Amino acid sequence: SLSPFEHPFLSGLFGDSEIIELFSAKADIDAMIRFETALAQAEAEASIFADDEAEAIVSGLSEFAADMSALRHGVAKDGVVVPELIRQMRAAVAGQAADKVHFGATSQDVIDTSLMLRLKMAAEIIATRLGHLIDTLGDLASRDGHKPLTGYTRMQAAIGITVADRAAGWIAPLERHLLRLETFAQNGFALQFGGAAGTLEKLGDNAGAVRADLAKRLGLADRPQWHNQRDGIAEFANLLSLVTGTLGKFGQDIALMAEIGSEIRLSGGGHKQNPVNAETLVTLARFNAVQISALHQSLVQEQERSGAGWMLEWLTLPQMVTATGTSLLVAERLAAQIDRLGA
Amino acid sequence: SLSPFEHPFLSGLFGDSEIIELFSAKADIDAMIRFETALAQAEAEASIFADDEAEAIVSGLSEFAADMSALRHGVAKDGVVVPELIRQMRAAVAGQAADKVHFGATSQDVIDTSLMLRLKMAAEIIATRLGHLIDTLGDLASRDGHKPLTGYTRMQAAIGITVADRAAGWIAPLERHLLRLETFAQNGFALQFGGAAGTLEKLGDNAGAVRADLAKRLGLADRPQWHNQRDGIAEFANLLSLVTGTLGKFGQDIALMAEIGSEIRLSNPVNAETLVTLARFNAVQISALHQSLVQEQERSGAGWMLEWLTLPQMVTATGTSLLVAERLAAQIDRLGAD
Amino acid sequence: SLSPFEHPFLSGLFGDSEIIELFSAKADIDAMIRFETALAQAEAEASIFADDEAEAIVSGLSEFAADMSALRHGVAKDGVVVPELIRQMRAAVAGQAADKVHFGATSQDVIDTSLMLRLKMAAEIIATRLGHLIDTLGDLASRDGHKPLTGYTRMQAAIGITVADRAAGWIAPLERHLLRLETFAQNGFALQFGGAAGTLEKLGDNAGAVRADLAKRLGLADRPQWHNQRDGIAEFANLLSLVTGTLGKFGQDIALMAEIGSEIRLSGGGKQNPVNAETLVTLARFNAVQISALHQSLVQEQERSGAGWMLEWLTLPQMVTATGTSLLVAERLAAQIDRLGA
Amino acid sequence: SLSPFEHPFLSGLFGDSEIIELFSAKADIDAMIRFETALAQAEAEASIFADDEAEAIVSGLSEFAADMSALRHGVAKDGVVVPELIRQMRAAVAGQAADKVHFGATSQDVIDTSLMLRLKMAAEIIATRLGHLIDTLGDLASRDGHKPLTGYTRMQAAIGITVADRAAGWIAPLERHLLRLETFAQNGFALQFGGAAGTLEKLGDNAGAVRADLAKRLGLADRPQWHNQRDGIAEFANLLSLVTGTLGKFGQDIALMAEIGSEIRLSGGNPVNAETLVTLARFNAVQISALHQSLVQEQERSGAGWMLEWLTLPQMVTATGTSLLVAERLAAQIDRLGA
Ligand SMILES: [Cl-]
Ligand SMILES: [Cl-]
Ligand SMILES: [Cl-]
Repeated sequence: SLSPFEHPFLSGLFGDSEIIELFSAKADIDAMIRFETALAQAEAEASIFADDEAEAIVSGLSEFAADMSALRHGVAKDGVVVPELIRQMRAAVAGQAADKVHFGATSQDVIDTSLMLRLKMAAEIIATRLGHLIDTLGDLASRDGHKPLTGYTRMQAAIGITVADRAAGWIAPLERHLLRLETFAQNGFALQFGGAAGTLEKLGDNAGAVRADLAKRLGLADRPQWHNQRDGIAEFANLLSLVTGTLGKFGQDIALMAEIGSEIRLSGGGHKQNPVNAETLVTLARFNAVQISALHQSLVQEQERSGAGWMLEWLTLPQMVTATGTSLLVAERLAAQIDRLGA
Repeated sequence: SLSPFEHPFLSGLFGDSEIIELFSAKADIDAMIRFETALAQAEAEASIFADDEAEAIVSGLSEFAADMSALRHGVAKDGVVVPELIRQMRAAVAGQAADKVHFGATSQDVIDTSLMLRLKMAAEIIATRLGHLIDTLGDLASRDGHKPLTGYTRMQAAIGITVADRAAGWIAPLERHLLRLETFAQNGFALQFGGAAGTLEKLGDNAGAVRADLAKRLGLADRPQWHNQRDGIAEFANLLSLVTGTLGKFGQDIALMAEIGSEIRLSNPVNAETLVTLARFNAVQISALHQSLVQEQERSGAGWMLEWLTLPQMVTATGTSLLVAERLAAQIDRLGAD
Repeated sequence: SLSPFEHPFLSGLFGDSEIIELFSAKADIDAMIRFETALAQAEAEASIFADDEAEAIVSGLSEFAADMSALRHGVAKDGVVVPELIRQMRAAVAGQAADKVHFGATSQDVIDTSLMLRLKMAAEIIATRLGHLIDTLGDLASRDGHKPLTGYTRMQAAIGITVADRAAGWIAPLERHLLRLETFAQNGFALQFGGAAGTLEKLGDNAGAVRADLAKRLGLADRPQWHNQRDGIAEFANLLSLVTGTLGKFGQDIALMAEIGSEIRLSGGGKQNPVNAETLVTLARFNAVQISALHQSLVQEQERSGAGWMLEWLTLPQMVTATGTSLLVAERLAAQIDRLGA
Repeated sequence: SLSPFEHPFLSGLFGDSEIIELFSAKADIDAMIRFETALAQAEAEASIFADDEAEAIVSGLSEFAADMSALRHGVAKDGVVVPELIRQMRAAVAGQAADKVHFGATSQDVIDTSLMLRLKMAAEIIATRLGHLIDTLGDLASRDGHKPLTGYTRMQAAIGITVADRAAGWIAPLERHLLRLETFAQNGFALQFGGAAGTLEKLGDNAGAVRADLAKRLGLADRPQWHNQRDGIAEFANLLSLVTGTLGKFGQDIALMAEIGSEIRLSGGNPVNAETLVTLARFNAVQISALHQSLVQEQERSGAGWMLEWLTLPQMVTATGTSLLVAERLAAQIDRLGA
């Protein structure tokens, strides 16, 4: 496979099944079933059609099963999944409430909302891991903290510090990242619902009521459509890379200390002690410091909708969040190997 | 010169002398003067030395202009300005208070504080012009926004919208970036005060007091030393690219509108293209301040210096873009069909 | 899945199973086996051990089946496939010939050489499609080259041009890229044979002779080891982004021509979105981001750097894949263009 | 100033006045003058107009000085220097021969040609220096390359290698870049001459011959216009970065041998140069992406793509100039390698 993150043997190191299944094709589809189920619900709520009309759709989709073979033909002809998906969803709905699934929505609405739902789940996992790592890193500090360390400034031997002083550089920003993450989790995971041209034209002055209700049913923030406004994505991608950068600084520190060898002991048995995990921390930092540029180039999205900037997001964002989760997984592993800090 | 922002003729497009003066040698020097004046006052307040010793530093460095040749030759000897700067700074203070300048401080303290101080002025200017352009664009939205527009999704003509619909996409994210900038400027501009190896080993228990009071006097946040913690710099740089990126979308919309040419009137759209340019510039440059997150040990020259090479041009590109978008808005005689 | 190239549905636009198969574990292992077979042959040729011992290493590996699950645990602990891979390869060899596999070689030697063998097969596929695309675009440029276009400069109408005039900007850079690819293929796909810390300390004075034999046997180039020297990788990745940039320039032109919609006729019934056209711009921008990672990994410190080296693992296959997809997508695009010009 | 390469104090570390001089406004205006001079001559020679007219243009421009203030104003008005420049250049020329200056040519023709003119001189200084450094690192190696080193693989102590071993990862990639720059310098620096939309439509049938002669006088390659074909720039940008990236590897190693401090010795008055090389390497590795994002230049001219090269490329060549200067300072400090 292309990415080490999913590779049959390289995921020995780079793996993260938990994060990666959020970006599985079944996970994506299931959120698009949840979008189309809630949209009918919200429209019945806001008097666009009746309730036994919405129930007809809701239990049609109940258990819907996608034909992955025809969906792939769907992105062949269309560039996009949703025409084919909707086409099958309608065939899954008895009567002529079938005509009314997807009403008022566009392909970007459902795709980006799906993305948002799963980014939300992904950030929860990341936060929990971040909290747990801060604690792990704190446990090291409370064990070895008063022990002396030789300072190193601009690649030279500096005056003596302590273990807790150097470890303040590992823990303190991770703590700030956890704060940034939880601030973002309030507003950031948003309903995408703009319709064909971003004006919700199939709903008139009922657009507001539908958007609010559909957002509530999906556990997502209500803000008006953001088809070309990719700031939120970019901002998110920045904290994903913020996390990898700090962890990479910690990895580089651990590797350096191992090469000098006098003030760290690593473990594995009860022996080569290659700081592979430490090195992999640097690699993941550098990867995400590259990928963040994709997400920023993708702020320039012309007109009402832009495939060129939107697809660059598809190419790159999932690997950024996976870089972040794997860096958390790898750092937690490196810390378990650190048996002594200090002289 | 290498950069079109500062270039003797290319500045007619890319210039922004107001944001650039903030990165001059003189504005850096003056901010470093404000660091050591105030550091002396903070330590006098703390009771480390006396009080006429601080008063000597404060007024000794009141008329201070530095020999730049020697400064350059000092970074040519050291890699870093401050050991020579401090030498001249010491020669202007009479008596034993000359010994006390820079006490407890390192080079990274004075360099990073100076930067934060000038970045804060930079961010105010930026915040103002951003607030202004929201009003300028909002004006065009209420002047012209009743008018029909051919909508365009994925490079094909779609259903009709109005000017007010498309204007929303330019305005709304800018009001988000004002909000993001105002959130950041509460305490994103920090004092750097760590000492040689980030432990303020010269101050003892008094480290706490001095650091709070030195931050107080400079209008900077009191966050514990962040020599190898550059998370906030990267966050700040992200904001800088957020604005350029939104204005780049706006430049792109105006360029496409000019090319089709039946739903805009402009008084050829050089300004619109430059918005796309500056957007992609900063979108590249954001990478540099993320590769500089990996700052090894207690001080990395490698990571730190990459910030000297990239950060000003991020801020200037945001400044300039804010200037250029305003010139573009003034060019717009009409949005919408006839 | 994570990349759209490999994704269960999105592959229907971003997919390229032919190029991607060259990055699958099965094809990677098969290159590694190939390296280890030829290594054994080359040492016994310079007479480091016996021939029917090397011949035991040949035929032992001929039926070899990897424990995929144990290979995984192998990089979990070691960080690299090879110590375990070699351990499974010794299980595949009967007799004291099993002591002689991977003699003189290091972990990076097998990995980098395995990549080089595979990059060679990708580049021959890329170069093949490139030449055919130039030929297809050349047929667009002959059908409609006489018809006039409105010139556009700096997002404004300029003077009249012809279709041939604007087609030259799609075709001429591709012909130059084809030439760049053929040139690179002569030396650029090297052997990696350095040993534990680059100097082939096991081999002694048989160093150069064995490396030459190993290079000839595997159809790669006889250069000294380049554990910490990644300039050829960077130079190749630049080529990958050069192709995508130009095809991006192509796809953007077609996208505008479709928006204005008077000087083009696109076909099928796929509305009528220029999806393939936009995709071309996307892939161009992708590789244009990625190329910087390959450049960040030029700084590989000391005798071997895990940090620099693993960054290449993360990013490089997606560069070759994007370039390969770009050629497919451009080919599909041009097959939808029925008329350029008024 | 915005960049440390030009900075009143920081250029004590990052300065290259000799590379930076090629990017000055004066040295640019000089190049563009040469373009219009050579254009008029090439047009007289291809019989587009008469000798007497071409000579009036030559002698007008021979004592021509530019109004910088009005040029500044001119790009504020037009987005580009040339219209004002050409307007100023017509005033230098007497008679109706003034109408002929700039004939057939467009703003990008004179701008990109000028870039190409100065980049060729950048690349000659860079090649020369690169050859000289290759020598210094070789003098360094054969002085000390019998002395053993502790090898280091993936940040752990490995077996014994010698000083010459490690130095091959320094010298052998720089020798390949010298060859790459040599190769590029043959037909890599190209005359840009296409006209309003790239079709040289003013020149009719004489286009090839005007262009060939225009290219010959300016010492640049004759090739068809590349107003939207920026792969020559991209390739040159790759070369720049390749150089700084190898020098970055060199610096990183030197700093690690400095930190360990047992298998090196530095005459100092430590490893600032060593870290600077790493800085310039990760800088160029950043910038290379802009030049690659600039490959997408739409239609017959794209201001947005084109002006990204304006922002980034002068600093890439300067970083490559400075990295070379900086490695040469560092190499002059190393008195011993090995135990
Ligand atoms: Cl220091
Ligand atoms: Cl901070
Ligand atoms: Cl190893």
